[PDB]
Amino acid sequence: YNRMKLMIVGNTGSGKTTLLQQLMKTKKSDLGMQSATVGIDVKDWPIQIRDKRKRDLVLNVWDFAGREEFYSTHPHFMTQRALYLAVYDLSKGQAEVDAMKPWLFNIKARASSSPVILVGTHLDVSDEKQRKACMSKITKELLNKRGFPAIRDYHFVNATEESDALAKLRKTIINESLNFKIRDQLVVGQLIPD
Ligand SMILES: Nc1nc2c(ncn2[C@@H]2O[C@H](COP(=O)(O)OP(=O)(O)O)[C@@H](O)[C@H]2O)c(=O)[nH]1
Repeated sequence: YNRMKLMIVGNTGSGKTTLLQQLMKTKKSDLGMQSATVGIDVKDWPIQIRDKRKRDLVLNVWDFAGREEFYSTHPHFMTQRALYLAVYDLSKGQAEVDAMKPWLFNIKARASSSPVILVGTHLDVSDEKQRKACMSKITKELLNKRGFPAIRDYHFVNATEESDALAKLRKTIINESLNFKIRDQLVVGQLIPD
């Protein structure tokens, strides 16, 4: 079972599908313009982990928008068994990123031991000063008294076309999805009889 279980903290307009279509990418005259909504779904995406076996690990993340539509049930999907992704753009990185605190705390309430990584999508939405304005605020409020740890990492991406920033996104995923284990867990990709 070479699959990682995950959940997203973000909302419509951040750009998660924008990133994904250039990760979990297809052919010509298929993928197009992006939109957003709220409901419950999930997406399966391979991670290029090893130089001799790149195709061996896959992410499976639950997709929903950070609205009361999911938030009211969100506390019941919480577990150390899930890894978390956070997706905001580079304007939101300063202005709205903050929106996930009530979600992060539901995660915390069960386990804050599992990592969360924040990606700043739509890098080009903001200028260098604003991008730094986001970064320089986010990375200062990360750790606290009540048990919420600092984010494990962060990355900024231009997501609408083929992109090296997505390659960097992937590199980040490769490391965290490889380095993180829940106790000395059997690697999920092992002979585990369901
Ligand atoms: N052109 C452009 N659109 C973006 C970008 N990032 C975010 N958006 C928009 O944000 C929306 C995607 O929202 P999403 O994060 O996937 O929310 P979800 O429906 O809850 O998963 C789409 O309308 C995208 O066009 C970007 O890189 N540039």
